[PDB]
Amino acid sequence: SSTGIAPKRYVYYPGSEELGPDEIRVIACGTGMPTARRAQAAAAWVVELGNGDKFIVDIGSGSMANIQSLMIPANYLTKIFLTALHTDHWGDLVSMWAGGWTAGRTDPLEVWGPSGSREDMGTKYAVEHMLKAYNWDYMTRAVTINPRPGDINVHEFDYRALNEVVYQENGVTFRSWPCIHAGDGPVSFALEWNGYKVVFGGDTAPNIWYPEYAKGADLAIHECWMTSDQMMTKYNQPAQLALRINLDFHTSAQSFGQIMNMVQPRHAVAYHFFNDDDTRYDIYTGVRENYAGPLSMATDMMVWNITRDAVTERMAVSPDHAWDVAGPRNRASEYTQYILDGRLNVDEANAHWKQEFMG
Amino acid sequence: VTSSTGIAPKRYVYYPGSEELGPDEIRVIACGTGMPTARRAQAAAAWVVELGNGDKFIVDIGSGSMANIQSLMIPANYLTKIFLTALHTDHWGDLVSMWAGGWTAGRTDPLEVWGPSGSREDMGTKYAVEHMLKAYNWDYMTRAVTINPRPGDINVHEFDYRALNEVVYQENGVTFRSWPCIHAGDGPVSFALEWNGYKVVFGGDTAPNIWYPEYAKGADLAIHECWMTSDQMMTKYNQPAQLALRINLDFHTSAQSFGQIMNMVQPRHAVAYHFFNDDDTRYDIYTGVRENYAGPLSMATDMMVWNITRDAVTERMAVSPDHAWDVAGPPDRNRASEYTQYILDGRLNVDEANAHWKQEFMG
Amino acid sequence: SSTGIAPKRYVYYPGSEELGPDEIRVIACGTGMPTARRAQAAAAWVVELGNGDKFIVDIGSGSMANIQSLMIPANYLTKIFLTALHTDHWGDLVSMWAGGWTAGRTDPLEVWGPSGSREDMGTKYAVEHMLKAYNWDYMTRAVTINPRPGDINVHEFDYRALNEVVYQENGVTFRSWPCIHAGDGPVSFALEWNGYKVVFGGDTAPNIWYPEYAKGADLAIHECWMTSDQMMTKYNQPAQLALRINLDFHTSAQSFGQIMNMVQPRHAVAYHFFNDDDTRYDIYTGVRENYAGPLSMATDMMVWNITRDAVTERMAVSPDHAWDVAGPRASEYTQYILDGRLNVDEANAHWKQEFMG
Amino acid sequence: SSTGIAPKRYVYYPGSEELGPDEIRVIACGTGMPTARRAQAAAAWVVELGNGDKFIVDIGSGSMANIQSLMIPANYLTKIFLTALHTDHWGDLVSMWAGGWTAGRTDPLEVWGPSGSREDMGTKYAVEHMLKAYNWDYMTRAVTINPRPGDINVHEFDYRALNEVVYQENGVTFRSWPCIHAGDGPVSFALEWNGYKVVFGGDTAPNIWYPEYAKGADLAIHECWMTSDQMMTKYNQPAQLALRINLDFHTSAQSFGQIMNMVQPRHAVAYHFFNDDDTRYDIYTGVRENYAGPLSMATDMMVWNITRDAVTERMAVSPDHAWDVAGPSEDLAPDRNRASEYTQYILDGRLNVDEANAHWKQEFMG
Ligand SMILES: [Zn+2]
Ligand SMILES: [Zn+2]
Ligand SMILES: [Zn+2]
Ligand SMILES: [Zn+2]
Repeated sequence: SSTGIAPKRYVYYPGSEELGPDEIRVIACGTGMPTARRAQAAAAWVVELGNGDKFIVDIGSGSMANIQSLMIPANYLTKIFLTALHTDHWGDLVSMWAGGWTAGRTDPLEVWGPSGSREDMGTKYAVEHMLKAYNWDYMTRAVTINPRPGDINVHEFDYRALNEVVYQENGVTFRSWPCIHAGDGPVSFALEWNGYKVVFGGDTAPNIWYPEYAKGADLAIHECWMTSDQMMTKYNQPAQLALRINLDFHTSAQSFGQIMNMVQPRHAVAYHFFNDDDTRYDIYTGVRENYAGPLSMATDMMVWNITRDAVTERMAVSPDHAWDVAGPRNRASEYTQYILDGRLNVDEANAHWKQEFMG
Repeated sequence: VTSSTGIAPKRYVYYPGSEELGPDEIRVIACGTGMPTARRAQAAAAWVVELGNGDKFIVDIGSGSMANIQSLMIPANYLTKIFLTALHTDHWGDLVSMWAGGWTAGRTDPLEVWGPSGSREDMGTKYAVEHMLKAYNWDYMTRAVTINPRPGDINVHEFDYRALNEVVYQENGVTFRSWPCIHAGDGPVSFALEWNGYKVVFGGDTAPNIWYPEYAKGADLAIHECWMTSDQMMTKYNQPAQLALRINLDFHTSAQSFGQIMNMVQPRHAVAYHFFNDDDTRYDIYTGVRENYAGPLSMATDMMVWNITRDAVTERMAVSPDHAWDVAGPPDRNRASEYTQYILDGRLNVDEANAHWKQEFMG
Repeated sequence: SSTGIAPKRYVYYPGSEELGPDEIRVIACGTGMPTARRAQAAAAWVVELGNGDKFIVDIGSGSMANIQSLMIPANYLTKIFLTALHTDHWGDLVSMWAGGWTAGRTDPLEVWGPSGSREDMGTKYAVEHMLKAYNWDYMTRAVTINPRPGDINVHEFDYRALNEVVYQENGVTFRSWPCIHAGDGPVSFALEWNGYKVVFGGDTAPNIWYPEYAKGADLAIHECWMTSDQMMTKYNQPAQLALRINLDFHTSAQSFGQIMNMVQPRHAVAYHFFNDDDTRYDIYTGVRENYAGPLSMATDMMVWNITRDAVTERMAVSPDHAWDVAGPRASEYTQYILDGRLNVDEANAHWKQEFMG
Repeated sequence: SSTGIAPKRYVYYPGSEELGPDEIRVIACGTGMPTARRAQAAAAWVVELGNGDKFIVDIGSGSMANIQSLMIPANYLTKIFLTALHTDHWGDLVSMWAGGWTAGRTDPLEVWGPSGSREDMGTKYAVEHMLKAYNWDYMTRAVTINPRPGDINVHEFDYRALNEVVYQENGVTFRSWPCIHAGDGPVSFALEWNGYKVVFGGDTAPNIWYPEYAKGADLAIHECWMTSDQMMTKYNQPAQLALRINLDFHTSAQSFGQIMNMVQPRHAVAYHFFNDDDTRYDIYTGVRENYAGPLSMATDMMVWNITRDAVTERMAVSPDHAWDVAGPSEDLAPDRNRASEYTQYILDGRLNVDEANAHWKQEFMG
C-alpha cells in the first residue's frame, strides 16, 4: 500500500480500471439541454460491457470532449444508438466521424436510429445528408486517408415498434419502444447482456411503454425536467406555459418518481436538467415524493459500475488536456495549380530546426 | 479600486457582460483554439468579434465552441452573422448547435452564413449548409410546429474562394475581404475585417502562402495557424520521423514559418492558434516564432480576449460561467402536427403523482 | 445592450458590481472540513456592507485563494472575527497577514476572537504565539517593508457572554454567544447594520442560545453535518460512533431544520459538510424534514445579496489566476551568507541593456 | 484491450500507478508566490521513493488541498523538510497536523528545518510557538482522540553548514546548504537514494553553493523569478526597483539558466513564478538564453517520474472533491486521564432535539 495502487478508488480515473467479465460501466458524457455550457454537454452515454463491446447512446453537441477524455481508442467506439434526431442528441456524430478518422479509426461508424413518419424525418435520411453537408471535408480527407473509416452504415428501425429487437450481436440485445416528444420518431433503448438490463430513456412525456419495458432494469435512465418555478425564474415563462412544460411536453420530477416506482430498477438515473447549486434540490425532492429507491442525479462524467452485488455511482476524474489514444483505389486531387502556385518560400526560417531534427 | 462600494476599473480579467465597448474599440474572444480532436481545455476554431458600432460576428464555429460562445452572455439575436474559413467539422461543426440552440432560446432572425465556394457546387458552402438543414429536417420540422419557423432559416452568402483580397461583406462601414489558403483542397480562405481604421485578420488553416503576408499587412490583430513541432508530432502521435518533418513543411504553417509571416505582416499584435496549448508543447512553439518575429505575440488558448483601441492591443483571459444560460435580448399555428394518434395514445396518467406540486404552484 | 453592460447578471463577477447603500453581499470563501479539498476551502466568510465596511468571519486553511479572487484591496479587509480556534477556522490568518503586507496593506490586522476557560485557550494567547511562530518571516520582512501592517491588534471577548456586543462602530454591531463544540471557547456572531441581521453560527451541537439570538436574521448560517450513513460510508466508522457524531458532537441536518424552523430567517445557509454529488441530497432532505423556508446548501464562492425586497443566492465566477489589486531596523543577514553570492553579470547583461533603454 | 488498463498513461492519476523499486516520483503540490491563487498553492513538494519512503519538502499556504488529492494515507507522509520559515513555505504544516490527526494518523509529525542567527529565528522556536498558537485545538482534540499523533518532533539543523547530512535513514540521505534570501536561515536540500539525487533549491539570489552541491542531479528544482517587465506591468513598480528585484533579491530566468548550465542536471525545474498565459513565455526564453537541457516550467500538480533511462514530466489529474484515504493505523483509544475542556456552564446550553432526530435515528438503528 506504500509503493502499490490504491484499490476501490472513490473517483473513476478513465483507463486505470480493468473491467470484469460480469461487469458494466456507464459514463454520462452529456446530461444537459439544447443550450450549451462547459458544465454540461448535450445527451451522450458510453457503455462498456465486460465482454469488451462498447456502445454510445446519443452523442449530443459538445459531448465528444467528454468521450475523448475516457482514453478509449477510436476503433472501440464505432457503434452509436440515437434516441432522437435533435442536435442535442446527435450533433457531435460529425466530430466522432471526422475526428475518429483523422485519429486512426479504421472501421466505419455503425449508427442505429429511429425512422420518422416519412423518409425525410428518419435517421437514414439524416445521416445521408450530414455526409453531403461535410462533402468538402470527406473528399479532401479521402485524397490523403483511405476512406473506409469515412463510411457510416445506418440501421434504421420502425420508431412505432413496441419492445422489438433492433440489435442482436455477441450476446448483446438492444430493444426500442416509442417516446412522446416534439413529433413521431424518438425512442428509448433497453440494452440486455449477461443477465443485466440498462435502459436509455431519451426524451418523452410520461408514457405507458417505458414503465412496462424498463421493468427491473439494473440501471434506468429517464429525462427529469427542471421545475415550473425554475422555468419561470430561469427562462421568464408565464405561469400557464411553465405549468404546461411539466404536464404536456416533458416528464416532471414527480412523474419521473411515479415511473421509477413502477419500474423498480436497482438504480434510477435522472438527467436532462441543468444541474446547478440552485436547481438540483427541488428536482431531487420532486422525485422522492414518489420513488424511494437508489437514485443518481446525473451530471457530466458521472459513472456507474454494475456488478451482481452493487450499482455504484462515482465521478470520473479525466483530462481536460485530452489526446487521442492508440489502439492495436486512386482519387482525384482537390487542389488546382492556381492554389498550389500560392506557396510562400520558408526555406530560410525552417533551416535551423530542420538541420537539428534530421541530425 | 478607488472606492469600497464601487466597480474595480480596467479589470485584469475580462468578465463577459461586465464591460461597455467604446465606439472606437474592438473586442475579440477566442472561443476555440484547438484541433480536429476534442478536449475540454480547447474547443475547435471559433472567434467572436464585437465592434464599437454594435455589430458582432462569429468567424468559425468549430465542434465544442458553442459552450464558450454561450458563456459570453450575448443575446442570440446579436450573433446572427457567421463567417467560415473552411468546411472542416472543426471550423463549422457547432453551426447546427447555434442554429437549434438560439432558435429554442428565442432568436427571432435567421442565421446568416458567409462561406467559400469550392472548385464545383458540392465542394462549397451553399451546398454544405443546404445539406446540413436536410440532415436536421426532423429537428427543423418538429421545432417549427411550436416555434415560429423564420429564425430556423440559414441565409447563405457564398463568395468566390479564388478571389485575391476581394470584399465578401460590406454593411454599415464594415468590410470582410477573403483571400485563399493552401490546405486539404481548394476552398479554404483567410478573412480581413476592416472597420473604423482597424484591420483584424482571421487566417484559418494554410501552408505558408504569398497572399496572407501582403493582404494581412499592418493588421491591428493578425491570427494565423501555428502548428505543433515535428518532435511533438513524434512524441505524442508516434509519427515515423519523415512524416513528422513533412507536416511542419508541406501541410501546415510551422512556428518558424508563422514567425517569418508575422515579421513580414508587422501587425500591432499577432496571435498563434490551432495547436494543443499544454505545459510541454507551448514553450518550443513560442521559441520557434521568436526565431523570426520579435513583435507583440499571444499564444492563444480558449477564452483569451484582445481589446483593440487606438493606443493598445491588450491580451487578457475571460473568466466566464461554466453553468451558462441563454441571456434574453430586447408561432405559425397553420403547421401540420408531426405527431400521429398512435404516439399520442401512449400518454401515462400522472395526475395523482403531480397533484401535490400542481395545487401549490397555482398559488 | 449590444455595446452596453449585461444587467442583473445570473453569476456574480467579483469587482464588477456596485453595492447599494442598503445592500449586504456575503461570499462563502470556505464551506468545508478539517480535511483539505480544492473544491471546498475551510470555513471563511467575507461580508460587504453598503456603508463601505467589509469583514471576514473565519479564515480557515485554504480560504485565502478564494478571498484573493474577490479583487478587494487588502487595506479593505483588515477586520477579522474568529468563531473558533480550530485550524479550519483561522489557519489562513497568517496568509492574510504575510500576503497582505507584501501586497501593500498599510494598516495592521484587527482580530476579534473568543477567550477560553483559561489564558492559553483564548484568541489573545493564540495570535501572540502565531506571530512568534512566524518571527523569522516577521523580522526579515520588516527590514524591507514598514512593520506597521505586520502588527495584529487582538480584541479578545468573553466566550461565556450571552448575546453581548463585541464590536460597535459606524452603525455596525457584532454580538457573540457561546457554542457547544470540542471545548469552552467557540462562539456564533450576529452582525447587525441598517435593519439587516446576518448570523455566523460557527461550530456547535444544538444549543438554546442560537435559536433565541439568531431569530429573524436576513441570513442565518449554521453547521449542518454529514449523515451518520455518510459517516460510515466515507470514514469507515462503527455504527454507534456514527450515531453519536450526529446527536452529541454536531448539528444533524434534522437539528439544523428544527433550529431554522425556530429562527424563521429570511434565508437559511447550511455549511460545514462535503458538498458532493452523492452527499448533498440526504443533507437537503434531512433539513427539509423540519425547515420549509428559503435554504442554500453552501459551497465555495456562493454569494448572497441581501436587499429590502430579496435575499438572492448566486455563484461567484472569479479568477483562479488571481493577483492582488491596488487600493488607494538591523539586517537579518550575516556576512558569512552575503559572501556566498554568485556573479551573473554576463548571463543577465543582454536583458539589462534592453530594459534600461 | 477493450477490458484492460491503458498503460504508460499521458497524465498521472494519483493512486493509480505502482512505484518501481528503482523509481522516484516528485509532485509539485505548490509552485506559486506569497499571494494566494486557486491556480497555484504556495511552495510544496511530495517525493515518493521506490523503497516506500515518502517526504514533503515545503508545505506553503494552500498546498494541503493538492497533497490530499494524491490519495496517500496520512501515516505515509509524517516526515517534512522546510527550506525557509516563510508563511508560503510552511503555512500548511498546521493543516497537515490537525487534519491528519482527525483523519486517523497515528504517528507524530517529524519536521526538519534550519536554525537562524539566534534561537527565535530558527525552526525549533517556530514550531514550539506554532503548537502554542494552536493550544486550544491541541487540548480540545486530545480529549476525544489519542494525543500521540498530535505531537510534532523537531530536528533543527545548522543553516550555515555546507552540504552536511541532516537526515540519514533506510539508505536515504538529506544534505543542506545555505541560500541568500530575506535573512539567514533558508537552505536548499539534496535527497540522495539508490544512485538518484533530487535537489530542492528553496529560495535564494544566485549563490556559489547551489552550482557546486547540485552538480549532476536527476532533478534540480530552483527559484526562477518573473521578469522586470512583468514586475512593472503587474505591480506598477518603478524601472530601477523592477531591475533590482531580478539582480539583488531573486534568481532571474537568465541566472537560473547559468546555474542549470553549471549543474548539468538530467532535468531542470523552474518554479516560484505566477504561471499565466502572459508571463511564462518570456520566463522560458530567459532560461534558454544560457540553458539548453531538459526543462519544466513548474505549475501545480506537475509530476516527474525519475528512472534509470528517463525523467518524464506529466500533469497529475486528481480529485477536487478529495477525501482522506485509510491505510495502516492503530486503534489507539482516547486518554480518559485527560480533563474535559468543557465547563458545566457550556454543557448547560444543550437544546432538546430528540423529536427532530427520532425518525432517522430509529431507521438508522434498524
Ligand atoms: Zn433531449
Ligand atoms: Zn483547422
Ligand atoms: Zn468547523
Ligand atoms: Zn519562497
